[PDB]
Amino acid sequence: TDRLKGKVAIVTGGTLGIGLAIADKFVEEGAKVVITGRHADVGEKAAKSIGGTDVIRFVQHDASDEAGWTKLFDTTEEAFGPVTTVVNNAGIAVSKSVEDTTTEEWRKLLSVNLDGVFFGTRLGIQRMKNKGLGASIINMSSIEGLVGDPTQGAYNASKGAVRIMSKSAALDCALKDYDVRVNTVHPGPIKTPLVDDAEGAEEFFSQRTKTPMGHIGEPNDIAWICVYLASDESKFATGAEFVVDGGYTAQ
Amino acid sequence: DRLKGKVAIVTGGTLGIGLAIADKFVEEGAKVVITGRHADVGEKAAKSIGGTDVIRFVQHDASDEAGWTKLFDTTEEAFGPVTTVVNNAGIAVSKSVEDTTTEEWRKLLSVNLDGVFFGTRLGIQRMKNKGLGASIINMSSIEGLVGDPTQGAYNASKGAVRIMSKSAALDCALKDYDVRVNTVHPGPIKTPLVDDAEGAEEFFSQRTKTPMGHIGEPNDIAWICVYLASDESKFATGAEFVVDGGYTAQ
Amino acid sequence: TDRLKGKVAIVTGGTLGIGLAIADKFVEEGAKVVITGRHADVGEKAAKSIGGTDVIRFVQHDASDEAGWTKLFDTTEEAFGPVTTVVNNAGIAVSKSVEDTTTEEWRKLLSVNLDGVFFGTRLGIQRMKNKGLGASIINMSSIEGLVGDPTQGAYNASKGAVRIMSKSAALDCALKDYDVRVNTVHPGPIKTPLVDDAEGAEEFFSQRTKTPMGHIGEPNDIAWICVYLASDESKFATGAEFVVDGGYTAQ
Amino acid sequence: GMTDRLKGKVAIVTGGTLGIGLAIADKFVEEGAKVVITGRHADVGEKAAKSIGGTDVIRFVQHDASDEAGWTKLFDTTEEAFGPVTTVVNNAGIAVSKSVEDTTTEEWRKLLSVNLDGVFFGTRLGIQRMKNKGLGASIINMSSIEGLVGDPTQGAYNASKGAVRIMSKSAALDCALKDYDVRVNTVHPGPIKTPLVDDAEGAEEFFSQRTKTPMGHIGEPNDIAWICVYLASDESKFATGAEFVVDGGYTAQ
Ligand SMILES: NC(=O)c1ccc[n+]([C@@H]2O[C@H](COP(=O)([O-])OP(=O)(O)OC[C@H]3O[C@@H](n4cnc5c(N)ncnc54)[C@H](OP(=O)(O)O)[C@@H]3O)[C@@H](O)[C@H]2O)c1
Ligand SMILES: NC(=O)c1ccc[n+]([C@@H]2O[C@H](COP(=O)([O-])OP(=O)(O)OC[C@H]3O[C@@H](n4cnc5c(N)ncnc54)[C@H](OP(=O)(O)O)[C@@H]3O)[C@@H](O)[C@H]2O)c1
Ligand SMILES: NC(=O)c1ccc[n+]([C@@H]2O[C@H](COP(=O)([O-])OP(=O)(O)OC[C@H]3O[C@@H](n4cnc5c(N)ncnc54)[C@H](OP(=O)(O)O)[C@@H]3O)[C@@H](O)[C@H]2O)c1
Ligand SMILES: NC(=O)c1ccc[n+]([C@@H]2O[C@H](COP(=O)([O-])OP(=O)(O)OC[C@H]3O[C@@H](n4cnc5c(N)ncnc54)[C@H](OP(=O)(O)O)[C@@H]3O)[C@@H](O)[C@H]2O)c1
Ligand SMILES: [Mg+2]
Ligand SMILES: [Mg+2]
Repeated sequence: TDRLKGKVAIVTGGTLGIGLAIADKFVEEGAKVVITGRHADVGEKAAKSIGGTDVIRFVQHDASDEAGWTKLFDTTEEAFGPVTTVVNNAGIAVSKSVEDTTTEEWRKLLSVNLDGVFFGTRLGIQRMKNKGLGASIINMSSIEGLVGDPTQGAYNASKGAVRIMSKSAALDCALKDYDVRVNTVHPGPIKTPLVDDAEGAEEFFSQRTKTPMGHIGEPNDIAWICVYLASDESKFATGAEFVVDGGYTAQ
Repeated sequence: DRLKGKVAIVTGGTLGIGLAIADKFVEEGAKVVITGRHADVGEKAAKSIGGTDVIRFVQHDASDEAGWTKLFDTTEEAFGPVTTVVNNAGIAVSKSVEDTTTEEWRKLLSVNLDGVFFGTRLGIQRMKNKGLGASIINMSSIEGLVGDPTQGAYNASKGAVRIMSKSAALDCALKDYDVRVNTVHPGPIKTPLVDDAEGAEEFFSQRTKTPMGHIGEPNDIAWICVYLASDESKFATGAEFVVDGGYTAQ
Repeated sequence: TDRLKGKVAIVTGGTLGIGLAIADKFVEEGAKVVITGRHADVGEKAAKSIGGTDVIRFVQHDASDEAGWTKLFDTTEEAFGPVTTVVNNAGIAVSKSVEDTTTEEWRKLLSVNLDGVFFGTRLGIQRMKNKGLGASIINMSSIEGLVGDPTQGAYNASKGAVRIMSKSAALDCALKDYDVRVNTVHPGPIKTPLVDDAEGAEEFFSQRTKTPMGHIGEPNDIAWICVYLASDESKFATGAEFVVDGGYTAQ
Repeated sequence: GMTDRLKGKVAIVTGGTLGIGLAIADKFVEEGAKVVITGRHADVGEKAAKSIGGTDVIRFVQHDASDEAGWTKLFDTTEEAFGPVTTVVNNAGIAVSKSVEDTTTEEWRKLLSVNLDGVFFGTRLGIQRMKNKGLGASIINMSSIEGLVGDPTQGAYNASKGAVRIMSKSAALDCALKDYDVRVNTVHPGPIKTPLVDDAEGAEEFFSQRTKTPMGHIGEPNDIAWICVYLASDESKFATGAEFVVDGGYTAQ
């Protein structure tokens, strides 16, 4: 009945919001999980809120830190065995149009939202290919990887990059019989610290012209689609886009 | 227990993909009515999954508009109010657009398009505003996303199902109907549809078609339908769920 | 330079709106054109509003009438020579949700919007293949073949069918070296009698939350993308979706 | 038609000295535009410009699209030659034949500096310089079929072209909502016979397979030039935020 029995997952940015719920439901379904974040304070309380060191641990790591990724995999391996699942969830937002984006804002967002996903995906492939683990890489895009937003230009670029880079990775792993799948998840608006800290964002995005359901989602909405994609239930799904958005992109 | 309390109709549930959707729906607590055109096959399919306390066969052609109300009525009497409709019944025709006879055109669309419309329309009418966490799952295909030179009418039917389903999803969402509508897009799946087409599995296992080098199995489509039928997916509507071994990613 | 020199086009529903502008710009660029429509009064006016019978003629033909398609082609070939271009433009709308759509309404719309495009595409391929014509079939879909509309359920079905069926036809023609291309055009809202007759449609579609440009298009907006698709300029374009919609589907 | 379709337009075409960009510049001049082409190598660029016309209609400017400060000089130079810029074709791009697994971090950053940062610099500057001027301005960003589907041996390239695809929609929406009179669209060529393809041994043969390109051959630069003329002209005044795919059927299957 444990849908993730034997799986061991790295969830970047798993200390708040969507990443927190992903790790929560991963542990509930039998996986061992390492959550990462930049603030060690909020991190280990997040992990303790889910369970003990036998099922979940916290490793301080900036997803843009290339070298840290090797240590992150090493640490997770020593803790729970070989890594089977990578959720590249860490990401940041910038409320600027393309016109108004400074080059510093552009580079900073892309180093987390794109370079970090690249680092996790590249290393994930190298470290789990050809081990018969039913391995799965889950890259967090967004509906902003599918449609534009006039005030999120850099974010749009990063999530569109993640969308298609993930298909390249999925195809290579499939053609080479690596036993690694790569898919992208595309949440619509979700009630998280990111949305909560943007004044009026939930009210704006609950407009029926934005989200037809008339409300935004909860972090568990994204957690459950990630459980499906991490499990061997989805052993035929690779290179695909999984959209959980209240109908946002359907109009 | 992921479908606790759900009551599902699965059209074309006696073979292939539909049979596996029924199997896993029962396994997760749903009560299920499967349909098909042949009573022999249907009764054997239903008892192969469980007793009449959890699964039953109803003879119904999905293109039979009048039978759709009877089918809901029969399911409601057995199991209570329907919460879940899987419009899975469909047929194929191996013909290019150029070579498609109008008889073949009309016949395939009457099942693959008209039947999905009948089930979706009736499902909205019978499930809205009842707090059932209702979910309509419309079986499209990768052939609703990309073309196939020798499947012209099938392509037409599956593209229609893809976009019509978004219309329904939006209307239900904007009206607070408590009904979600999504489409599932399988790649090649080992089923009687594929088994009885000589050479098909060998053809579609080519890496230029399916990058995984093999075709899927009916349970690959059952598990995404379980997700879509369950309250776990309460924020998913109007979306396309593609399970295809990488077919459309290249 | 006539960008459609020597072309011979059938434009269904070419007496009003988008079809009328398509025929107008086709003859301006050197094509000979036959436009069809059901009302002979409007249709005769439209032809001579554009040119003489040496460049354009009107044929009364219902696009849903399968037998008339053979005589429409026959009549066009006898008038101007072998057809090189079919734009399947005739179409109707029904303002009903899926839930509210009667089977009568469903069947009427699809008979024109889908069956008619099928009849013209199937016969277009048969009559134009293997003739060195640089043949081009332009099937009029819509943004409603890309996104849903809660109050145009049958219309959504018809335009999604046109979108993907055309890909099948394009692939078959290209793999068999037929020298026929097949593409779909997806207008956003366009000021036409179809839109004018629906009360409030222009105002609804001009909202920025619908069309970001804040206004709807004009028939010439679709005529010019069709000239591109009918001309040999587009000899490498097949199986593709050409979206002219004021940004409607980009958000 | 009887009129120059780009009469009065002033276009910057990055990477306009070879291949697709060279053909865009050539057909732009044919349709009445004044054009500045860029590239990193002045030997190629000066010959490319003269191969199309005199300095009254086309000029070369040496500029690496990844060089942000040079973008300002490039617009200044173009304005001084021809007046206000109306059309920006972000075409400069490079390829790297590596899977995601096999991509070195320096390969990643180098390709994205050109294919992504350069398109961002040109789009941002283009909006700033062309907005609110009544020019019928148009920004054409060169994506690829590889911004629509994956390629197992072009991981960084895929990332860059997916980014260009969606970043362009953001810009199109902002320009439209603000009445800037600037449209932004992406072009998605399939395989095209260019020096880029010519220098990758076996690439044309591979992409000519029917399982890749259903027409059984790859395109030619003029195929992309003509859709760019359409997008640059006022003919396309209602087209923004959209993807224009000219690929021989590659993505239709
Ligand atoms: N919420 C939405 O509406 C929504 C919609 C679509 C997509 N998404 C995507 O979903 C993902 C999660 O978003 P969220 O809304 O849950 O964000 P959130 O509530 O702000 O949480 C982000 C998490 O990522 C961590 N993080 C941020 N930068 C990091 C870095 N450089 N290295 C490592 N960890 C980092 C944060 O921890 P520290 O602050 O301690 O680093 C935090 O745990 C993001 O990729 C976002 O783009 C969100
Ligand atoms: N297999 C694939 O590779 C694949 C891929 C993508 C999508 N799909 C789609 O998935 C669905 C299931 O396909 P499958 O491969 O499982 O097909 P299958 O093995 O041929 O099974 C078809 C099922 O539908 C029933 N059926 C056929 N016509 C019907 C009608 N008019 N009314 C009611 N029931 C009918 C059949 O029972 P009776 O014959 O007794 O009626 C049978 O139970 C179809 O919509 C198909 O288009 C399949
Ligand atoms: N206008 C828009 O906003 C818009 C947007 C996206 C797509 N479209 C599509 O563009 C196409 C043209 O639309 P429009 O707005 O130009 O329409 P319109 O103004 O209503 O004109 C439609 C034309 O088609 C003819 N027609 C209608 N039914 C026909 C039939 N069964 N057989 C032959 N001809 C027929 C009409 O003449 P008779 O009445 O005399 O037959 C008329 O000439 C349609 O496919 C529509 O779905 C329109
Ligand atoms: N060929 C295809 O099949 C194909 C398909 C889809 C998309 N594309 C895209 O189309 C665009 C043009 O490709 P192509 O095949 O024509 O390439 P190409 O034959 O290699 O020509 C590239 C042009 O860009 C210039 N260039 C390269 N790097 C540059 C930089 N950093 N700054 C400024 N200019 C630079 C080159 O000149 P210098 O080297 O002298 O700078 C040359 O003028 C690229 O974005 C490519 O990704 C091509
Ligand atoms: Mg939208
Ligand atoms: Mg493909």
